[PDB]
Amino acid sequence: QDLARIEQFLDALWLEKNLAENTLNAYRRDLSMMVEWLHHRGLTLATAQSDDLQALLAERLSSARLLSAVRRLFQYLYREKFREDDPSAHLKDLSEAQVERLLQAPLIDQPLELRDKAMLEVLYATGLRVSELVGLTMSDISLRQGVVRVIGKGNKERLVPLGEEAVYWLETYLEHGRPWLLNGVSIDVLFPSQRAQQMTRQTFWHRIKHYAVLAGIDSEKLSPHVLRHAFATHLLNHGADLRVVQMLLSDLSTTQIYTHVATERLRQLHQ
Repeated sequence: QDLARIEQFLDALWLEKNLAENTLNAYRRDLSMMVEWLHHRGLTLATAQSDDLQALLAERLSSARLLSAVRRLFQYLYREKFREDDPSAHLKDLSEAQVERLLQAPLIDQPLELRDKAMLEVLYATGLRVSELVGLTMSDISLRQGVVRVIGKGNKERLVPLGEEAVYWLETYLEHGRPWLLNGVSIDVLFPSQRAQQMTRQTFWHRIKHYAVLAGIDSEKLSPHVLRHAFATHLLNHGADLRVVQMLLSDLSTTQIYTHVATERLRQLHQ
């Protein structure tokens, strides 16, 4: 479980078009010695303390690079809510109602905003990151299967079920939004800009602030992780399809919540 928690971190690290497979593998390395180390001491990703981390680092020494993987990972589990605190520091801002307003902000008769609605209902259901939503092509989607195909670090391709509501929005967007954004310009991009090009993480986070702002959320203080954790929690506390993933799941982590959700959904799909 903890070693998977490092693959999930590197994955999310690799998502932000950041670092390098080098610096990534230097992190896999450093963190895997670190969980070896910790597990040997009884400890776990969940319980290792700052003192435990201060020891490790002292156990010889590159201390810089090791400190870097440990601080990033430990900022990441804190951001994911995997743990309530960041043990490496020294070495949940959103209401249900604001999540409801934000998703209700986008004016679904303008093609642009119904793109933005569709992308938001995909974010809310699948747990994908903005980064993953933006490069999705017309080839990555199957509404009749109810799934979208996500590329990852490797050419790790997986299928994440969308659920009924996202399929619906995506449907309504393929009819009333996308086509009006393209005006017959062909692009494989599933969610193009209004000038029919690939949009980015940053160009869509602008749209998120504009929806956030209308929902009375502090726009300049919203972060991807508190959004992603507020969606996961709302979805979990409200979603239709995932009846008893609430009765089989506690101190919920973003990625653990969406992992469960994806497992129950793919289960229903293969049935």
